[PDB]
Amino acid sequence: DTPTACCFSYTSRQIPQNFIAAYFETSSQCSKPGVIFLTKRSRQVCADPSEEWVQKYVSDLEL
Amino acid sequence: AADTPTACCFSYQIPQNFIAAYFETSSQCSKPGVIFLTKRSRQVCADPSEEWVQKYVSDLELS
Repeated sequence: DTPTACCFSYTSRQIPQNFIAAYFETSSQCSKPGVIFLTKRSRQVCADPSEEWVQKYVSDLEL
Repeated sequence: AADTPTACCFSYQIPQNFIAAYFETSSQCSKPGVIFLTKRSRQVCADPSEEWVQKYVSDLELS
């Protein structure tokens, strides 16, 4: 029964895409929808999943 | 690091010898929470309502 990550604030500047290593979407248990980007420096950053660059970034990570 | 994900607990006694540190979960969350980080660096959700939890935090803080 470990913790579960969630978001409450979203970054507001598009992050240069090349800094970004991976992503995951936050569990639906969270009071809000969330995308957590993991930078290539093991930093974790919340982003607004309803935002365009955010889903662009997510899509590329896969395709 | 800004706008990081915040950890919430959605599920909830540990031998006191595995305890290495504790963390209270953000008020933004939906359930109150204490997270104990064990020496094996594994994270465990616990009820701040249970008495051993509050006892542990005291043992930690007061030492």
